[PDB]
Amino acid sequence: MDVVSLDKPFMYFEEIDNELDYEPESANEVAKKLPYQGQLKLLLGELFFLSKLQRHGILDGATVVYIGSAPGTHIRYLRDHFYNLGVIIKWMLIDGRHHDPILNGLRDVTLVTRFVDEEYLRSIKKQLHPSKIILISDVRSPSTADLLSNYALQNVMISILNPVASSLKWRCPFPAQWIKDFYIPHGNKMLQPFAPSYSAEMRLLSIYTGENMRLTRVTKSDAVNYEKKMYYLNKIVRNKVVVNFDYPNQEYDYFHMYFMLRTVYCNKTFPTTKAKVLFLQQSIFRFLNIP
Ligand SMILES: Nc1ncnc2c1ncn2[C@@H]1O[C@H](CSCC[C@H](N)C(=O)O)[C@@H](O)[C@H]1O
Ligand SMILES: C[n+]1cn([C@@H]2O[C@H](CO)[C@@H](O)[C@H]2O)c2nc(N)[nH]c(=O)c21
Repeated sequence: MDVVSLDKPFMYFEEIDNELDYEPESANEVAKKLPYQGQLKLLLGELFFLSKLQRHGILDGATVVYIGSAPGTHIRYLRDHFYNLGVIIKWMLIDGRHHDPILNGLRDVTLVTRFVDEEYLRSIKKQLHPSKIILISDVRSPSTADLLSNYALQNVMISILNPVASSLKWRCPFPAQWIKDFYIPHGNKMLQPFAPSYSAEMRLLSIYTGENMRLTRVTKSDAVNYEKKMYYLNKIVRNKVVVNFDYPNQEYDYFHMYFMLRTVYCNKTFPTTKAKVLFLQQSIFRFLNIP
């Protein structure tokens, strides 16, 4: 068995302290180990992001515009969680594909069947006025050309919608398929437990102050670093059993999940953080139909 003792998990990309040369053979390895693993990955990250905004007092009264929201099964859990806490939020889910019917019939959630473009963003901005906007993007076209187009669209989402905060899908093009340098919003690179086994994807979390929008250039040398840091995390770290983590599941991803869930607010008062987390995890897995 692959045992180890850890203090905390890598919560952000910047904390990864080592790297490994990417082995193309990893692409053939088992990518997922749990049913609806993708919904779980998304739910944990967005719950983490949203609970942070609650902490800063920027969630209440906002309209969450989620682009690339379909099927969006996990979004029903998020909506219920904050709705039950007494937080007032309006949800606007936009995608060209159809959403999970469990999202229907809620006065606080609007479903839109449309593929967004710059022109549409303008029209919704005019209509959402004067509500504060929280942007969540999970759009998917891939090729480096596909990625660049998605990232360009994501920057336009921020420029046109002018959100108070945002969570953006972020995966750096692989160096071997580099095309040209580009810019992304400055923010924290939140790492994702339950991401596919060898995925280099993370979520860019940003909070906007004043009327400023700070961007950061991404170069091919940055791309090499992303590839090696993420490969080390995936090949080595995520395959660790944290034996000093007293929890029903000691695998790294559960240890990491624990640290994200401990930041979530609940109506029910618990005697220990461990108690709250086991409760939240149980609740989450039951909702998604994960054993
Ligand atoms: N311009 C665009 N506007 C809206 N949705 C888009 C888009 N381009 C791609 N997409 C959507 O991006 C989605 C990627 S999969 C998204 C999964 C979703 N976040 C969930 O929680 O289940 C697809 O449904 C796709 O239709
Ligand atoms: C996380 N990952 C997936 N692929 C994908 O796996 C295939 C075989 O190696 C590649 O062709 C690419 O799609 C990666 N490619 C590179 N160069 N680097 C990566 O970190 C990588």
